Amino acid sequence: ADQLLDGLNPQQRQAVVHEGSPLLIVAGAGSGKTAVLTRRIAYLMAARGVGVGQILAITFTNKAAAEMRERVVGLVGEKARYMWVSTFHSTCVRILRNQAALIEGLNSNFSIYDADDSRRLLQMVGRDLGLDIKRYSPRLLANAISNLKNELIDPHQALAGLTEDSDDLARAVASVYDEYQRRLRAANALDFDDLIGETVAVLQAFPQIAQYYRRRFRHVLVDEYQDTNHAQYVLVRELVGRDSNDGIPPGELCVVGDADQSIYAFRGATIRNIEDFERDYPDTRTILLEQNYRSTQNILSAANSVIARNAGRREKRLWTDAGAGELIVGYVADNEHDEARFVAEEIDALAEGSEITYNDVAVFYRTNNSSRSLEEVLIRAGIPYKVVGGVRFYERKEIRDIVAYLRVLDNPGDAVSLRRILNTPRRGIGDRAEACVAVYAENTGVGFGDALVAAAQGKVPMLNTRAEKAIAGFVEMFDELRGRLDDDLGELVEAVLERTGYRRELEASTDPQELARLDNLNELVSVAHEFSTDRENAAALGPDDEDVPDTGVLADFLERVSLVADADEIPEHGAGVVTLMTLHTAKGLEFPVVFVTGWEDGMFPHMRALDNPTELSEERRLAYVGITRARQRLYVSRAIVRSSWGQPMLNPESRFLREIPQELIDWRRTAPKP
DNA sequence: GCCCTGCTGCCGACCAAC
DNA sequence: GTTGGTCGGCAGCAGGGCTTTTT
Repeated sequence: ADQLLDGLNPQQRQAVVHEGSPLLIVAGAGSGKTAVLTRRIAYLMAARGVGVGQILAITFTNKAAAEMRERVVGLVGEKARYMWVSTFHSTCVRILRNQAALIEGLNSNFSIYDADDSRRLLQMVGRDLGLDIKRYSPRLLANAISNLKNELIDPHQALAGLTEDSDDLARAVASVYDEYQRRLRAANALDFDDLIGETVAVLQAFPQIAQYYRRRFRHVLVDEYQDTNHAQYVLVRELVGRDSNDGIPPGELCVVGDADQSIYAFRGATIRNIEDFERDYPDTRTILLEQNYRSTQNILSAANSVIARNAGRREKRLWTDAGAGELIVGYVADNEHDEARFVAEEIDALAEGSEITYNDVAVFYRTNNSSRSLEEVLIRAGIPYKVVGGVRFYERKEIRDIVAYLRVLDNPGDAVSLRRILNTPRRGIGDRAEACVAVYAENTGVGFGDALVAAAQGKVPMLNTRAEKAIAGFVEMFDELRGRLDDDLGELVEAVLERTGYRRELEASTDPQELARLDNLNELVSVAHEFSTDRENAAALGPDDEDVPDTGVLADFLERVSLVADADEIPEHGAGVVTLMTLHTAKGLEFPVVFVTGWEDGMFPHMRALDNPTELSEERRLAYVGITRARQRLYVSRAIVRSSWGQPMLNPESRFLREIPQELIDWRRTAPKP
């Protein structure tokens, strides 16, 4: 354990395993590993008898956590897996299950809004107040609402901003924020910003949770601190600065990243955070590290060119020992489809012999010409194609529907699924899920919310006093709710499938897109039971796996059944299939060898950022991060002609390219005739 | 090039009162 | 006996309508 603790750079030292001394990396390479990885972090975290209730890390989406798990189990052999790096929400929920209803009346079963719920939020904000679907863009309305939640401010301030701070922009943002805050109070819905705000509130107001979070978490893992929001920095300063004995500097420090890698400001990332870190963290030990031991000298030259080429870049110089290999080879093409053809042909000629087969080599694009091009040339090549956030996945329904039924199983507070179908002209159509959903008490003298909500043919005279619009509502979920409130999960789901006949409404009925839904709910039942292969979720994959059940608290079961988002299985060595994925799915993922089809002046410089100056700097730093997160062999290409849906747009080789020396941005070594 | 998507909508018992 | 409005579904039907990115 103590035989591999010196030799090279501090880069992966203050990233992986075992040493002392405080931490603030001014990012260099992160390449050298031999004893490097072995020599800072677990020892830093455990230096003061610091355990899981005393350790916390930062993840927005836990893909970065999974990647560091992989790195540690590979080059270290296990340490990270049992150690507490999952998310804020892990500890937040595990202690809010005990002390959540004590703050703002938000019971320990506080609900959480989601991405499809976010889209329906945009729609209902546009169509709820005196607004339209696009007058004030509800997308940016919710974005500013989240920004306000991070800043932890009431809508009243920006409402009074009329003639004080603004005239209609901030006033309207505060208006929609007030409407959504009333909705939150009526619904007890939370999100990441709401969770961190509740955590801060239960620190300040509630004593023992303060002594737990603020003082126990004197050791915290921080990676890529650039995106740390002000609420996030306030929380982390609470956990570290507000030690058990105040007046001393913040607890033992573990913060890494690169501040001028701000690429997600339009996602919500803060810009500098360095001097913001330093004054509330007097223990700030900046480590100006510039060595390198596995990345190449060509990557070094590109990094040192872009470290000063980017004006909004804290010029942290870097030096590399390894030779100048893998000049960044591009490929200029006069068509995106032809570009993808050439790139896939070269990939087939170079890799699919015995190595690099199916997963990692990917192209991140924002003009969807690469979408059709790459998949089409992969199928033409005969190799499969992988798409994670490409095309044909937004205007296609039934995924919102399946997650809607899952949420209804979790919480029957879904009414847009009922709004989808409309029962009676001007009586139970577009009104019975818009008016009475508010007041199931006095909309029309409603005695029971589901009373007149029953087909008059198959009527229930016992309860037909008054209901939604005193006519209708298509009783579809009340039977499921009363079934759920009565039986155990297995017979519940089976009864929803067959007794209520809804999965029989999917299987037997065929006129709508129903059989696909039958398959989807068969998959749902498989998920609720043991169906995954060679991998088990803790001691109980499905919610009913009582072979050795753990954590009878409903929180862990609910999260492990409700966080089914995406997956990937074919291993790293099998990277040949060009994955068609967006930058917002790979926010924390790196790949060894990549072809980038179409790096050109107008696309990777964001079309939005083509005219947006702050986002122009954001995407310049995005080019920076995409370049610097590679390891040995990163390559690009150019596609001059890009035919978008509206009108085709064209670019030459990008300004970010020519910023790097043209020899460094090659286009002739690893892109020859295939 | 579907596409949300409310409007049409047209039967089908309500429901009692006639 | 005696029946027509009005309480009730899931689906046709056109009807303008649409960046890329949309935390």
